[PDB]
Amino acid sequence: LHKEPATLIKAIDGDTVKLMYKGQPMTFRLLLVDTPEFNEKYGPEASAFTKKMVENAKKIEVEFDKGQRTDKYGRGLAYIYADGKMVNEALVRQGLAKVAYVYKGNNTHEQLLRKAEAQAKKEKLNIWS
Ligand SMILES: Cc1cn([C@H]2C[C@H](OP(=O)(O)O)[C@@H](COP(=O)(O)O)O2)c(=O)[nH]c1=O
Ligand SMILES: [Ca+2]
Repeated sequence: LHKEPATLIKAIDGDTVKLMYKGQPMTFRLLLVDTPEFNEKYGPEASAFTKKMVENAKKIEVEFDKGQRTDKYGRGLAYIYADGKMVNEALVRQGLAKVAYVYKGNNTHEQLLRKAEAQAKKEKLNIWS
């Protein structure tokens, strides 16, 4: 996989963020994770976490996987990085996302994220508390 440049437009929630990519505004849905909705428990925490990460980053990068790049809602599907650190993995490691939505064609970092989830779960973090 390869990392591509993008710029933050707006934080949205734990697992969606609005970026400018190849010069076009686009909502991105984070691959392989599921954060609680803002109205659910840990939803506010997940939004705050992703917000700080993308807002504090001097460099945002988008990394598509091998399958479809857009979902049925028009959202881009990618791994998102903030100064080199993967937001998707970071949310899981903190127990603010579950590994989820593992689809056949777009699963490259699956075992990486499950390792992070095992450690968050081991540590009883947030969702796992
Ligand atoms: C993460 C991801 C979600 N989706 C779709 C599946 C779900 O369909 P449904 O809307 O029919 O539930 C929806 C869940 O995303 P959200 O968790 O943002 O709601 O987005 C994909 O198709 N591919 C993906 O890689
Ligand atoms: Ca969600």
